[PDB]
Amino acid sequence: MAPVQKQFREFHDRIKLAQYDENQTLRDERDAVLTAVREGLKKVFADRGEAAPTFTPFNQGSYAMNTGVKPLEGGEYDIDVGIILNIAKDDHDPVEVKKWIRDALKDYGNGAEIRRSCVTVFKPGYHVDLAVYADPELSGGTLCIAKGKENSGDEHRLWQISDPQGFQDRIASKLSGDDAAQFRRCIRYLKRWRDFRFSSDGNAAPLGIGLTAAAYWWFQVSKRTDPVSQNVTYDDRDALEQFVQTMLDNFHDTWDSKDQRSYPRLTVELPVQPYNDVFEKMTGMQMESFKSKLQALLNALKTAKSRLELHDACKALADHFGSEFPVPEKD
Repeated sequence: MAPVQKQFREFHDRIKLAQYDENQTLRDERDAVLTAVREGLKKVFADRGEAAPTFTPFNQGSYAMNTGVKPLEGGEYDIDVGIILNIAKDDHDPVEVKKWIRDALKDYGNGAEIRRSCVTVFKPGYHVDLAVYADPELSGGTLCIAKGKENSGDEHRLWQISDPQGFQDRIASKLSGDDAAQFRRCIRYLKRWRDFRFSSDGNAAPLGIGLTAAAYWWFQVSKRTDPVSQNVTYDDRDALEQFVQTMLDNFHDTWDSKDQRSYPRLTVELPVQPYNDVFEKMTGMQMESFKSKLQALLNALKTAKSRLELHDACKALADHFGSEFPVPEKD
């Protein structure tokens, strides 16, 4: 294994967080929240003189896809779980259903809160986001998520077609074996870059699902196979360089009439329903800053390639990946 590749693999080992099926602690935190939901629904619906609805849970997010990273010091883990209630979407307002869930989790941890696409519970060190779905069998065979906040108007409270397991399947199935391993490593690298360089203004940070969808569209394996021995070596630095360049190539200067100027915009459609641009909520100014930081990262990947000393190559990378990127002592 080549030197800078060795450094990338060590970096990966430091940032990776084990997926649900390999992480008893995550499974326990998830299951504690789900048990609390069940008990709280018993109580909430007894107070209404009704039988509580049942739900089936399923894993979502980066810990379901084996792309999870550890948070930086002072950050929180983001546990994502979907719950499918045995209800018909046409019988209930979606924010009302989320209110059931929020009330059920009234006293669990540091309280609960209804967000646009989920109900969030808080615990020291992590939060659990519960995406709330209606039963497809009772709702016309489509899986719909409860969108809307308590303050949302009628047009913002909707049951939106969704496909989280299809997205998970697309990410799992794009590649296989060690190719898929490099794909997941590069997603993790960019998530740590995101956490390190978008910490001043978290609301301007690109969503992790947006980085993952971008990788789905544009990541390419970088490896070499020795023609005589068939030994295979991977080159994560080169894979990242090509991927970041392809992302940059897909920015488009977009005129904004209100501001009478252009902003660079990257559109990244989800590859499953509802096929939306994952970055659509980023402002033009946030996109300009995103592009500038991606460019600086690209320049660093290229500079790292041409350094004589491993120390200097790793320093150039740590300037963008943060202090857990290993930097060997200068001679």
